[PDB]
Amino acid sequence: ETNTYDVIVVGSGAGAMLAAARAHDLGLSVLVVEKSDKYGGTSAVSGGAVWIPNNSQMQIKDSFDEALTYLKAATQGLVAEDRLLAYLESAPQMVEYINANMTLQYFPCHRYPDYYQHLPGAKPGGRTMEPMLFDAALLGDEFANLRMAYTGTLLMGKASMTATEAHVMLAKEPGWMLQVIKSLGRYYLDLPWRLKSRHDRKRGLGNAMAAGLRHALLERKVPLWLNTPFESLITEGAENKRVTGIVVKRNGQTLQLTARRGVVLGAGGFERNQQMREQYLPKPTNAAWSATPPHNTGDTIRAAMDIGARAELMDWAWWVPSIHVPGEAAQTGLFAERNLPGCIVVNGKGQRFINEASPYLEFGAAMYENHARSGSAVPAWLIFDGKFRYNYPMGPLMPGQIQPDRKAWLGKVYWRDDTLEGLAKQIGVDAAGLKQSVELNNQYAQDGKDREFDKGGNVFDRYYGDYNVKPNPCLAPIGKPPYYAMRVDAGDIGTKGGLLTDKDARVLDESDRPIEGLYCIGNNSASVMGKAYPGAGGTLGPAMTFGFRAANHIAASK
Ligand SMILES: Cc1cc2nc3c(=O)[nH]c(=O)nc-3n(C[C@H](O)[C@H](O)[C@H](O)COP(=O)(O)OP(=O)(O)OC[C@H]3O[C@@H](n4cnc5c(N)ncnc54)[C@H](O)[C@@H]3O)c2cc1C
Ligand SMILES: C[C@]12C=CC(=O)C=C1CC[C@@H]1[C@@H]2CC[C@]2(C)C(=O)CC[C@@H]12
Ligand code: NA
Repeated sequence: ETNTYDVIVVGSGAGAMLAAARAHDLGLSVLVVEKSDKYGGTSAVSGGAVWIPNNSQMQIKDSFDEALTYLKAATQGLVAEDRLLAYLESAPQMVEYINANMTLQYFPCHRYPDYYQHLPGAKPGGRTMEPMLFDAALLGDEFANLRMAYTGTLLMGKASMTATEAHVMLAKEPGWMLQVIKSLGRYYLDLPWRLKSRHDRKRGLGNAMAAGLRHALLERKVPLWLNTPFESLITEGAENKRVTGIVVKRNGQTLQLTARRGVVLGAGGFERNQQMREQYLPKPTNAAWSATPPHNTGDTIRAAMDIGARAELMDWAWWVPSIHVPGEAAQTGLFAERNLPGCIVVNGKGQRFINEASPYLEFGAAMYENHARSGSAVPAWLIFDGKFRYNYPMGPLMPGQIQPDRKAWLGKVYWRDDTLEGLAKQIGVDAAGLKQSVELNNQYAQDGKDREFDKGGNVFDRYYGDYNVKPNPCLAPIGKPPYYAMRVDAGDIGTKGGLLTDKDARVLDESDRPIEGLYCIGNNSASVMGKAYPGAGGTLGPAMTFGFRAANHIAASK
């Protein structure tokens, strides 16, 4: 009895907690189990963005058929069409469900373009959605167990912002000053709270998402067991195995839990399991290069494959160029700052090989593609001058105008030299190649055309360029000492492949037969996006949308 529920959800990422709230609202008894001491997983440390074509809040026109054209073009037949149809059907319904039934609120990023402007059915903004700032005081004592935002996602490492509120500051648009004042203002004047916590009471981005979903579970009294890792599946049947529960380790020993209706695997990927990386991912591969929290070690993937579940796309990760920070367990991803004018990426021959403004997935893939030719692109090198340094952030580096060079970071987070030849030698890059790449950059910046990789050639690239810089907001000269290098690792925000599912998130065996009772969502599952990333929110949109469809399918089963 007391270890029996209709639905057991493994993991407390956004997909898992959404599925839990939805299953509850459809009249099912739910338990959530979380491996770690914190709820929210990678979701909590993310931008919290979801990619929702044809959402109700768009300021421009969109349609199911345009969104399907775009997804068919982006996924290149790797994904069952009925899963693409199901995503486009349910993604808007999942966000309307959040907005009508939770304190958490999503709204569109109106100016945030889809990542593939060259594909048919692309939109110039509005499909990407993000959370309103969320009031952590509504969590009471459960605030203590939230996986906390990386301090880089906060203003002066203190004040929570939305991507909308932020973007103004990174692009250097007019009014950014009042925003800084409004944000840090709110924080310091938050007095009853300032006295019990140095954390902003207001959470943004993935922290708003994870706080808001935790709050939804609290209102519904859905139990969430922390420090309670999944270990294995319970099955019945001689001929076709059905999943009837799980074994967890709870208060330090094994406990058998029964799921009458279904088990939802939302435990994330295997990015933190070096053996699984070496088994499946391209070499060289290193878990240390990941931007994720510590735990996604493929625990549910192994257990499901043990009972006949099929896996796909296991050779793909959600790549991001990433930066080692001393003392920090995760590397910092470079999501936006590469689009800024005056920085170039080179291999060990000092040659460019990628549009520096490339979406991060394609950037990672291009590092592996050039590494196979050159032998020196994983890691690769980011180069910029003292004007870039003064003006712009770059992962853990804040603009030099507000933060001077840290001695403890020299040769660890950045290399610095009075000359380009001097810098090249410190980082093992061909000086003549790097000089050639800088000379070409300076020519490109003059007439605003990158003749090799077309940096700034579309509205996605220019979104994170500098508004003030013309003709191309992504291109500026490199010529004012000192010169800086940063080591760009082939990082990730999770693995992309996983258990094969159908349109209702049911796990499929090697014969495409559903494993009765077993669902799988998020990076635990093979990506509905194939080898692509359609726009900001292309991992969390799918996690939450298939979580919604899983709960719906379980309830519709009676
Ligand atoms: C800085 C950053 C920004 C990002 N921004 C975005 C963005 O805005 N939008 C977007 O779409 N993607 C974004 N991503 C990627 C995104 O965060 C992930 O792809 C997504 O969170 C994966 O969700 P998930 O639910 O599969 O896993 P997670 O969110 O990581 O949740 C999995 C949970 O399962 C738990 N777990 C693991 N093993 C077990 C076990 N054995 N038993 C029980 N629990 C277990 C984990 O501890 C964890 O809490 C970002 C990533 C980072 C690092
Ligand atoms: C690019 C990104 C990541 C993956 C994804 O798919 C969706 C987003 C959108 C929000 C940004 C986030 C990364 C972190 C950013 C740059 C911030 O610190 C402020 C806005 C965030
Ligand atoms: Na934390």
